[PDB]
Amino acid sequence: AVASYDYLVIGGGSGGLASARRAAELGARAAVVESHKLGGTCVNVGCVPKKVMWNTAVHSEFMHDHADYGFPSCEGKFNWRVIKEKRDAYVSRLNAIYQNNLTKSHIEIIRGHAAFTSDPKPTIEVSGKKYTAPHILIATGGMPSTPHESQIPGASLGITSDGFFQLEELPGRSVIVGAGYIAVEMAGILSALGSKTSLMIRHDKVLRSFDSMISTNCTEELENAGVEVLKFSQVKEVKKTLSGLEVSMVTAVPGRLPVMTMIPDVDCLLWAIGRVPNTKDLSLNKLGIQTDDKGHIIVDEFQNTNVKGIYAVGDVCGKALLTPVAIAAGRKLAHRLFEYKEDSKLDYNNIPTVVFSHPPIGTVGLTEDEAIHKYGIENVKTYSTSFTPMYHAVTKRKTKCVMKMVCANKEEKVVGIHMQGLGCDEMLQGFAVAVKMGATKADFDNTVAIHPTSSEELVTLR
Amino acid sequence: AVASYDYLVIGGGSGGLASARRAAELGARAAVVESHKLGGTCVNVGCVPKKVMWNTAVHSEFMHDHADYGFPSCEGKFNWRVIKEKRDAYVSRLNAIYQNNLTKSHIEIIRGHAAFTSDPKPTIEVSGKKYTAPHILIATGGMPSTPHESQIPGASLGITSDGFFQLEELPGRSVIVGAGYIAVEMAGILSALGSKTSLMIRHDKVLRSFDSMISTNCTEELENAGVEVLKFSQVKEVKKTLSGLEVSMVTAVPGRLPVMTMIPDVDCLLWAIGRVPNTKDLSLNKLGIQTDDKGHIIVDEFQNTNVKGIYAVGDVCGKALLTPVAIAAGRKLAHRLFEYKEDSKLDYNNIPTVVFSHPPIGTVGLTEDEAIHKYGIENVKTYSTSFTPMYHAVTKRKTKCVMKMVCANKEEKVVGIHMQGLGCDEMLQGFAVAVKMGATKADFDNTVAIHPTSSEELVTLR
Ligand SMILES: Cc1cc2nc3c(=O)[nH]c(=O)nc-3n(C[C@H](O)[C@H](O)[C@H](O)COP(=O)(O)OP(=O)(O)OC[C@H]3O[C@@H](n4cnc5c(N)ncnc54)[C@H](O)[C@@H]3O)c2cc1C
Ligand SMILES: Cc1cc2nc3c(=O)[nH]c(=O)nc-3n(C[C@H](O)[C@H](O)[C@H](O)COP(=O)(O)OP(=O)(O)OC[C@H]3O[C@@H](n4cnc5c(N)ncnc54)[C@H](O)[C@@H]3O)c2cc1C
Repeated sequence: AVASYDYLVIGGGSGGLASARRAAELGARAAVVESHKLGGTCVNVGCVPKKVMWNTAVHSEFMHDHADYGFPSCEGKFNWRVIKEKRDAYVSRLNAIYQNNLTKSHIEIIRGHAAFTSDPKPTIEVSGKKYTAPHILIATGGMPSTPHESQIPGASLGITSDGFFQLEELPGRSVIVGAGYIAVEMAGILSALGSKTSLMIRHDKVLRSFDSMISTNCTEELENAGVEVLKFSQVKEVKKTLSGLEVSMVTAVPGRLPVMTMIPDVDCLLWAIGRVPNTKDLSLNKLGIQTDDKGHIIVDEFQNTNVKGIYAVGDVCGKALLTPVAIAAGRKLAHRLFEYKEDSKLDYNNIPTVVFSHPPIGTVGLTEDEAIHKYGIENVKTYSTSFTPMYHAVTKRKTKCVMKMVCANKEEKVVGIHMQGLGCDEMLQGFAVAVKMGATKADFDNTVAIHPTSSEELVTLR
Repeated sequence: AVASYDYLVIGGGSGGLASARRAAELGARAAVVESHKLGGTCVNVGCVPKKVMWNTAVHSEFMHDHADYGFPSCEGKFNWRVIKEKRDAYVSRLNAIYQNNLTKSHIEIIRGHAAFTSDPKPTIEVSGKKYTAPHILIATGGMPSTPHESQIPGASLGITSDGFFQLEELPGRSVIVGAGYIAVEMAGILSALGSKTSLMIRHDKVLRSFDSMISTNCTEELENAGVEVLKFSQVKEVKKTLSGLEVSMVTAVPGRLPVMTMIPDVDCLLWAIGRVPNTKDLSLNKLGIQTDDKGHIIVDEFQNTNVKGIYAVGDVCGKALLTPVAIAAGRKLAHRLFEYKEDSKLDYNNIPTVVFSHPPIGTVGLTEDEAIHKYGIENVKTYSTSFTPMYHAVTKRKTKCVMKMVCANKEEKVVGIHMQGLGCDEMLQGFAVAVKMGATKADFDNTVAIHPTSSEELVTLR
């Protein structure tokens, strides 16, 4: 037998939950399939527990300042287990909330692993039972990438961000491999909490896809905080030693000769080199659903797959791997399908990003280089500043704030904002609304400053 | 003899410095008169040292959380003198910078107290020497209000915010009188740093000119933090006692009878009841320059006084008593006068405000009640939320975040944003740019969220 629904959602993570909830508001008869824990990567091994750990790291960094601010010196060893237990409890509270959200919406929860069948009419099977709908959303997310043994023997001795959230103790010595935001965030947390930490990157700077100013500044701030940034460096092999691991590294700096270095006594080797979509076991071939060579589901601007009645959103499609993106694309899809809003879709331009470095980074819109390519060098003007936030007026430890505004054409439309500094995590959202509305430099000029803040600097550039 | 300039600025504070600097860029032959310290109230006894003290208070509040975040308990007595010395040094560094800014701009600094003369041609005298210009800006600011002895005998035994910045030790027991932002900020700082603190207010809540949600929430947060809010209470008399002061208070709660209470053993009684403009000794009458009954200089929308060639900006005019307002009005005036931009003026609508409470408050635009009066009840819709920031997921101490969006007309133009919560100090600026541009609820709807932040809540209201 086959049970029929209006909407079947494969994956109860960010995008799948949001899409199902909105569809149900519109009257859809919906079900969500989930093999593991509701909330997906973000709630269980992603955004949420990362932010708890970031808050813990931030707290610790600020307490280096406690004597400078007039208090007796707060000399203590962090106890990883204290926070791990509390973090885990918060994730459990959230799992229970998301289950209840589906129940309140009368969305059926199908527990298990879905795969498509060969029925010409798109149908899935879960635990030997079949389900069909005229609309099936694939929202299965991804997973961390790990090197192949054939390429890096011993790579399996490292962990990923998934394993980071299983750690029960602070590693004494950590080596994080990668240069993107996950690598940066993990390295910064581990180092702030007291691990002797290295960050191994293929080139000279982290975050090379971000604006050059952010890439530069973030690299400098990492080093100033005590993270050893191992530049032009790659892992060749990993071996188990009596103490932890030995990492064999090759370093090849331009203008120098290549050199092999052993890194001994590593407790935590964390691969943060990419994400792979969760599609291998879906039986996509049974319906001819199109993927790229990496396994991402191919979609159009409306989240359609190449197969009528089948859609995909979120990390499984490989574009803008963020929770709010999955959510927004999933909601827009629900209005298209169940409110018949044929133009309902997510605009993937001007999505804002925060990176929870120390201090945090915020960005929205085009890098200076992207703007130059799009508009022409003669038609781009940038404004920027660098300062030490007044928080540090009384401290011996310092962090900087850098800000860049990228403007296009005669009217100086603000096409990008890029910053790193205290408060930038909470500062960005409102500026992203302005950018999405097409604000010009004059619109920023026209807004009275709030003093004393860091944020006022973005409305007083000249 | 009389020396002639294009522009004479009386007062080297926020507005006067900014206006003189901009005028000099345009070629004006300018001079600034300053009787005390460059930077005025903000730098010396206002925004800047207040923010240092707020950062000190904030630090302390967060350290109540140190054990909850996995560290050994940071049990220490604050040392007021440590931070006072550092605060003072920062103010001195800023005094030196503002002096140098005038020197680099070739703006003459005239040290002393200016007053107008009776010369039909507007002229000032400073230390027996006369100066004239076709354009004279009055930017003399204000000072704290104190009660008259005839009304409150012993009032002179209290201090004001000026005296707060002279304190060399933490008062054991503090009573702050007032209900506006200065009173709120002082009470919150003193209490966070360990003073046994009361805040005495005439009605039931603080910040009654702010949106009702902020007034309510701010009052509750003060009480939850240990500030004793003495409602419907006024000082009748103050007397010196062997220990500190005794404050005689009358309390008259609606529905109850009036009662007299003595508050003994008060170390610091701080009057934060208002500001008075600094005009008494200017000899305004010699030129017939118009003032209100409180001594504020009357101006039009272009900062003109009633006398040709004489202008006023900033706190001396009694409207929107903020540093960025003085600065912006002063710059706009310089472009009007010296760039001949006849429409150059400051729009006093949609000026954003932060109050450095615990947690901070941000507001821009109309309160819900203001919007209802302007647009009609049928044409206003509000959206709001309340939550506990995830920072507190792991702590026993709690603070809330409240947010309100006030929308007008069919298009739901965003005419007000009001919030209190962690991060709100740095969150507001960008939203103020959006409001100034006429953002609608759809424009907020259209902006992808940044997760996990508090700020995302303002773009996900429903
Ligand atoms: C370490 C880390 C930090 C991050 N930090 C942030 C951040 O701060 N902000 C941000 O916006 N994003 C962040 N992200 C990214 C964010 O987690 C993802 O973009 C988001 O979770 C993607 O949502 P999704 O719905 O595509 O997939 P997911 O949330 O991954 O959900 C997919 C779900 O599908 C289920 N599933 C898979 N296959 C099947 C199947 N066949 N049958 C049944 N169920 C199945 C899975 O168990 C899972 O629950 C972070 C990610 C990581 C790893
Ligand atoms: C405790 C406190 C906290 C504050 N916090 C903030 C905040 O966080 N943010 C914010 O935006 N605003 C804040 N303010 C308000 C801000 O300080 C004022 O709005 C701002 O300083 C007004 O600038 P102004 O140019 O009008 O006057 P002022 O900056 O006061 O400058 C006037 C100057 O004129 C000089 N002077 C006066 N008469 C004469 C004369 N006849 N001859 C020569 N010189 C003379 C004075 O010595 C002074 O230097 C705060 C104020 C206080 C008191």
